[PDB]
Amino acid sequence: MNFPNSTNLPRNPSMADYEARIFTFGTWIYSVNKEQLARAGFYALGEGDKVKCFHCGGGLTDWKPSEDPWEQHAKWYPGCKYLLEQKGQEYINNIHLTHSLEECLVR
Ligand SMILES: C[C@@H]1CN(CC(=O)N2CC(C)(C)c3ccc(Cl)cc32)CC[NH2+]1
Ligand SMILES: [Zn+2]
Repeated sequence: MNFPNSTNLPRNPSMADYEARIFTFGTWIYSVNKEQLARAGFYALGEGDKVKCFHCGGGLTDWKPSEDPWEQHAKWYPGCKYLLEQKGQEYINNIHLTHSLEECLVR
């Protein structure tokens, strides 16, 4: 799927600005909020609700209403330096602990 970028350098520097990312969405009908997505580092690919992080390059798709941009970012791309910068490690840990412990109660 292409390896995640874990350096301090963004994979897509043209999408480093909040403003730049916001334009990629256009009119956006999806359950998940475009400004929250842009804030969490994501820009739209024009492939349904598929987004990529400007920094790690990590892709996310098929957004349910209960799925948070930042939480998903941490879930699937925990090495992302943008994520670490914006949210910090104690946020990242709680959210991993949370999804792991969720992946117990159902079974
Ligand atoms: C918002 C959530 C995202 N979920 C995971 C997802 O969408 N993944 C995780 C994976 C690393 C396999 C991946 C690779 C490329 C793309 Cl484009 C997406 C995804 C699915 C439910 N909705
Ligand atoms: Zn990222």
